[PDB]
Amino acid sequence: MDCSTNISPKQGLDKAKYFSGKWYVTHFLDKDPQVTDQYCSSFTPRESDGTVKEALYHYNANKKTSFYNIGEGKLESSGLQYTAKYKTVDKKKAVLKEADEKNSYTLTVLEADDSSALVHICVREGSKDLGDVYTVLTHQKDAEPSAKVKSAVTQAGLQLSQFVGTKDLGCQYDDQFTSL
Ligand code: HEM
Repeated sequence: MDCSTNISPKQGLDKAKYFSGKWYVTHFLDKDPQVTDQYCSSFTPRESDGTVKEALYHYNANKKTSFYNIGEGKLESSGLQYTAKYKTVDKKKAVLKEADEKNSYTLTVLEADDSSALVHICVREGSKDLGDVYTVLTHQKDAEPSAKVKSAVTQAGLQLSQFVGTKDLGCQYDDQFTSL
């Protein structure tokens, strides 16, 4: 499995629109058929002087379990795109594993407006691409994605109907974790 290659950030994006509020994933497209569990995700990205920090949450909708991470990376010279190393943490942000040199993710912002975003995430370990996920985001749980972001899906060469919608998954969020 190789992460999707036709990936670079949309030029002209206002970073203040992306690094704002919090995001909830309303739709995701995970390329790997062997990932049968479905997830919900929410995260709160912030940037200062080209360094991105973000508290990240996953909910496994089948097992009904949640896991927590803090990513830290540098903005690329290309725009709204960054490769993050990450801590693994508990719900209180106590560190279980510090960031390391072999585990990372690369997030690329493909569209972002006042209400909504389309981002791509490649999770890697060493020489290996572990996960490839496109996510449509909104600022509130089950809010409708913007027309501009729906266009961006099509612009990315994708079909929104092929994504998994998170509304029907029985998502549970931890809004205290993502606040900050
Ligand atoms: C609903 C959208 C998403 C789904 C379906 C999804 C799916 C997954 C799955 C299946 C795993 C592997 C879990 C395991 O077996 O340990 C995972 C891990 C991971 N995801 Fe996501 N993900 C989502 C959103 C995101 C977001 C938005 C980010 C970053 C902003 C992200 C970053 C990561 C990272 C860093 C890992 C590795 C965590 C670890 O190894 O402990 N994912 N994701």
